[PDB]
Amino acid sequence: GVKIMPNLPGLYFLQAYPSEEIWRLFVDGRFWSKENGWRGYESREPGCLNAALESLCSIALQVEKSGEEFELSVDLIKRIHKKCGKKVEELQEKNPGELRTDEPVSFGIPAGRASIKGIEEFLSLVFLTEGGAEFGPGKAGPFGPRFDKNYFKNLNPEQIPDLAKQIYFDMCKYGHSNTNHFYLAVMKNVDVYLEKITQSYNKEIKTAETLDEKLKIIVKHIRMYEVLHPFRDANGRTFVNNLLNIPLMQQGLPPATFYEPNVFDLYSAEELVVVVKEAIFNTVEIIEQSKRKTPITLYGYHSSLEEQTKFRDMLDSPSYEKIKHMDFLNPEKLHLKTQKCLSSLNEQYPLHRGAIYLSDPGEIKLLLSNRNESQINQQIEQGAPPIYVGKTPAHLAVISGNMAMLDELIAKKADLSLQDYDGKTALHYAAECGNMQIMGKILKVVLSQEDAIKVLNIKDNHGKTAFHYAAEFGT
Ligand SMILES: Nc1ccn([C@@H]2O[C@H](COP(=O)(O)O)[C@@H](O)[C@H]2O)c(=O)n1
Repeated sequence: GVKIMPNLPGLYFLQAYPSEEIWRLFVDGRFWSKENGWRGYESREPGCLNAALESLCSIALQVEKSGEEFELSVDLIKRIHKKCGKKVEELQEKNPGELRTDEPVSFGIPAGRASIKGIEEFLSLVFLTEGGAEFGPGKAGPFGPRFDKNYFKNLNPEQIPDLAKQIYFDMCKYGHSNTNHFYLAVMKNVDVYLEKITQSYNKEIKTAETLDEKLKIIVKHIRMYEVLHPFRDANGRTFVNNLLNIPLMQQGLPPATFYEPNVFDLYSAEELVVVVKEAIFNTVEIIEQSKRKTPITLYGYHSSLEEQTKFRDMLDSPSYEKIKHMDFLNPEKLHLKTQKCLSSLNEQYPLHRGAIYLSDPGEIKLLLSNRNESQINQQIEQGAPPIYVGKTPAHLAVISGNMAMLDELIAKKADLSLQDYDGKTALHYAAECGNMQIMGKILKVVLSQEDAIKVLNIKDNHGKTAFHYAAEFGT
């Protein structure tokens, strides 16, 4: 009959998220290993982490307090952006909370942040074609990019599927992690396009029956919002680190912990659902490990006590302290829902996931038990979450520093000479990460093979050998 129906039931997970680890929902997982977790990110824009946390937290409390049913608005979007640059020096001179009129905003996209299906959808966005957006190969310059070609100029819609395949091939040819292709955003009707996207989300979310259907609508609109670059800066933080998390928590889902949230431009809506599910899974893993008092080692990062104390002294968010102390009900329904949501994650590439998340030698032996050669040496293809693309389970075992997985992969006679889309082998990675035991274990194998010299001399896309990297360990 009469009940308390929380606006964002998923706040249970934001309260459950360990305080000392909260920075993980803003600091891309890709940085952790080499930038001492949150340190690199913070130094780049001092106070941006506290402003990002406070933005999400205050705006969530505002929606939770409301008597009205949650709906997206141009006003909520402006409020998020305003808060995301509150004390940030690098955002104060870029009008926080105000939309662009004619200003130019541009960036480059590497093949590693793109997909064929994603480029197809990107070229299909009518607002981009009519709003005068520019995209194509070129050169970065002092006053924006110099386009050699602009695909939006005289664009044939029938050509878009073949153009996408060609664009990806060109981006690939240049280099997986290198930038050749640039995007110059729309310089008119940004206010009008922002309103159309909002009206479209509110319309479509009403006719999405299942969580999976709802997730596709959410990501399709977050993507359109990111692609239409409405603000001078902070669009990633505004749309993906903040905005995205509200409809997620509205559905009783945990917020997202991304490895790489910079895929909201040239990835497809369907591909992004998988990306977001991986990010929700990361949040659940962080929560579960901290609950088990298990030290978190995800994405190659072992936090020191010095790093941990530095973050708590730094942390300043009255809204987060409020969420932390909220009254929290049987979470069984919420757990079943998120487990049902993440059950799909399993099926696709289990060995690559095992190299990232697994650490029990017994669980690893069992996972690798009965896997054929083609499975143990499988390189994931374009369209999957960025971390997998062109990589073998061995590549990810080395990068993650997963000794138990690497040991089992060696026992399974995995091809350690395979190159990823960056021309790097497991040995190039062992050098870069400076792990002597991993490199020693790889070399013992390489030297037992006949093509040892050829293997050791493998050059990556920078024409560097694994040993060029080893010799450079420590800048
Ligand atoms: N201080 C910051 C702020 C943003 N970033 C990068 O920018 C992304 C978000 O882009 P915005 O600047 O559009 O918010 C982050 O996911 C991260 O890759 C960073 O590396 N350090």
